[PDB]
Amino acid sequence: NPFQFYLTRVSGVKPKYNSGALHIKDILSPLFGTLVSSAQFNYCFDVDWLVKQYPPEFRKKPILLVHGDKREAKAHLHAQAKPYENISLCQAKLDIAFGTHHTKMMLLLYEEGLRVVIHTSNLIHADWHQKTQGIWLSPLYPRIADGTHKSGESPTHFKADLISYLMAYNAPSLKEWIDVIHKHDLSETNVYLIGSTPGRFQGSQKDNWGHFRLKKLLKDHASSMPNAESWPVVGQFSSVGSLGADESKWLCSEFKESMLTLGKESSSVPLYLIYPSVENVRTSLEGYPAGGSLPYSIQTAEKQNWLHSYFHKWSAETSGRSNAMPHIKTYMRPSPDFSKIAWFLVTSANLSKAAWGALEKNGTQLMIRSYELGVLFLPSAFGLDSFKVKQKFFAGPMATFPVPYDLPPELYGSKDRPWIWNIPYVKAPDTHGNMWVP
Ligand SMILES: O=C(O)c1cnc2ccccc2c1O
Repeated sequence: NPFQFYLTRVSGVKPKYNSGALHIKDILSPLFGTLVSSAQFNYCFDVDWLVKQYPPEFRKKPILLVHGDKREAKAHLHAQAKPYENISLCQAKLDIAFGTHHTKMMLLLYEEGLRVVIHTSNLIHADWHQKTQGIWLSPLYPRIADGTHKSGESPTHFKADLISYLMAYNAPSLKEWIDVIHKHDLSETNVYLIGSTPGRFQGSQKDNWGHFRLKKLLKDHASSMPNAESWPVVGQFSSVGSLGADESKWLCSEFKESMLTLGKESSSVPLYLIYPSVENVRTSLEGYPAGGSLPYSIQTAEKQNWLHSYFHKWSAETSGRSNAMPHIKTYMRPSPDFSKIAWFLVTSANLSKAAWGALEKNGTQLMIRSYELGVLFLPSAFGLDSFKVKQKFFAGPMATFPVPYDLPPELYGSKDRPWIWNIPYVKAPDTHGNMWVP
């Protein structure tokens, strides 16, 4: 496959559903390269667990943890890492309230080159155990010979765009990694980088991040087809922010408008949102504790009951993962019969203004609170007009894209409710025999 899109291993499915999945131990294995140094961008860390995932012979190589924690949380993280002399930390600045550092990325510097991994999992045991998570693996990028002058750039501008993303941190430990990236040839990259960084962007910077970045890429590198208004938009996520009192405030005005862009020319497009129901969580491999990682609060939800009429159940028979709750986030544009897609995005970004940005100042400024990162698969980047949807995720056709959940998505039933993490569920017990009492 050209796509290099993987799911994480799930404990408890049959081996045919883990063949071609990756555990973190597989990613860090010496088979992938001889590690010299690594950077782990993430949100939540279990440092003891993390060091155990590196091969024994690599466990004292330098590791940089890039995080967003402040005050006592920051103290706790430093305390976790102090036993390990080879671990340094970088606190990403979060100068806008209610922002977080959500980006999940590994930079892996080898003897043989450089690899970039953009994924959706926290660096804790439970995120790699029984959840549906996504991984994009870069090629092995070779070093550019000392004295050679070449750009090392791809047709998707990935090298410049990744450096731009790192420059936004304004951090000395990441200037070191920027210089590493400058020294390597990333020209084989066939995905586009879509990042969010905190700030207020106007003018020439408006298109750099968030949903305006997506819109710009779709305008420039995708084509509109006849009956484009019939091609749905699908969003699939593990948390929802406060989106406003009705759909016109943000979801179906600026967000959907960005996601329905195709081509350069100037809505009733169906919008499917996939988010686990209470019954999805109850009957999951983890049971109700899976809801610990689906943090939709009742305070937020009761302000926007209009939203839930868009919600569809989690179902993933195609990858044997209907009972492995999603922490992956994906967005895509299928054809009306769900047999093709015009593009696919895997990202850390949930369905929130904090992650995707919200227009301010009379439409002239895009304000983003958080760090997020994902990669966009466009048919043009692969010499194609569209992607065929792979019928079984782990089956085997070569330019068919592996969509990890079932299509068409299934609407909530009248008795279903969206998983809301801070109210009790005591009517029916979960797969481990327990109720949920927050
Ligand atoms: O990975 C993330 O982006 C993230 C961020 N905040 C979270 C808050 C509660 C539970 C899970 C969370 C999570 O999984």
